[PDB]
Amino acid sequence: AGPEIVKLKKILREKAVPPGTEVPLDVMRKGMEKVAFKAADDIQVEQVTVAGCAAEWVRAPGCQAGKAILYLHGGGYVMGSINTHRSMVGEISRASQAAALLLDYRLAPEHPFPAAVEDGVAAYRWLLDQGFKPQHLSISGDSAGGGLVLAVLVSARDQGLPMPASAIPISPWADMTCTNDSFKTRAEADPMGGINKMAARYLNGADAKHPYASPNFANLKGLPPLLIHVGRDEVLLDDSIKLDAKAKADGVKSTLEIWDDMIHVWHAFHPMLPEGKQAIVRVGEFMREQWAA
Repeated sequence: AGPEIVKLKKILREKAVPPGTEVPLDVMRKGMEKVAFKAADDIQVEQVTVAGCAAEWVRAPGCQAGKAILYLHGGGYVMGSINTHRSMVGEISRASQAAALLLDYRLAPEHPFPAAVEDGVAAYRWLLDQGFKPQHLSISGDSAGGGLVLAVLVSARDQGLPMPASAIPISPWADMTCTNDSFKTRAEADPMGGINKMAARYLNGADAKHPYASPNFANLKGLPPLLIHVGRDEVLLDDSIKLDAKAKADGVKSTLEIWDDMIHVWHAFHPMLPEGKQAIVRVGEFMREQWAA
C-alpha cells in the first residue's frame, strides 16, 4: 500500500458524512460539483448537443482524428455531470489518444430508468451517424456509468446497432439488487443504505433484475472485448467478478483487473494518486490495443 492511498483513505474517512445520515439529493449534487477536480489546462473542450442532451467533446493533446469514446459518467444515476467528470475523462482522452464524447444523460429521480440507457444508445447512434466507424469507437464509464456502458451495449445490440471495438467499465455498478457478498465482505476497507436509495430512485418500481438496469443479468453475447477495472477495497468488487464470469460464459473477451488496495473509481484521484494515473494510462492502452487489432 503506497503512501498516497493510505493518506487519501484517511482524508476520505475524515471528510465523510456519518454512517446513516441522509443527505438530500440537491446537497449531494452541489457537493459533488463543488469538489470536482479541474481538468488539466491542455484539455480542450467543445460544447455540443447530442440526442437532446448537453455533451462536451473532450480532447487532450495528441488525439487521432476519427477515433472517439462515448463516455458515461458515474453518480448512482442521480448525480454527476459533464463538470464532475471532465478531469478524469480528459486524462482518459490523453491516454487513448482519442477525443471523448462526454454525455450529460438524463438523471433520476426526474428522469427514471430507462432514460439514462435511452440517452446512451442514442448518443452512440449519434456517433455512428456522424460517421465514426464502430471499429474506431469505444464506450467507457465509471460506477453507475460502468453499468450503463454495458446496458448501452445490450440495448444497442438488441436494436441492431454494430458493436464498438471495445468497452471499459470502471468500478461498474451492474446489479441494482445490491445483494453481493462484497457489500459485507469489503465494507470496512471501502472508505467511500445510500446506494439503495439510488437504486430505488433510478428504478422507480422497475424490476431490479431488468437487463438494462442490472446488466449482470443480461445476455452479453456478442459484446466487444471488455476491460473491467475494480478496486480490491470496494463494496462493488463482486459486481465486477460476476460481470467477468457472465462475459466469459457469454463468449465475450473479458479482462478483469482487481487492483490491490484501491477504492471506488480511484482513477478519479489521479492528481494525487499514482495508481489513479496508472489505471488511466492502462485504459488508454487497452483502447489503443483494441483499435490496432
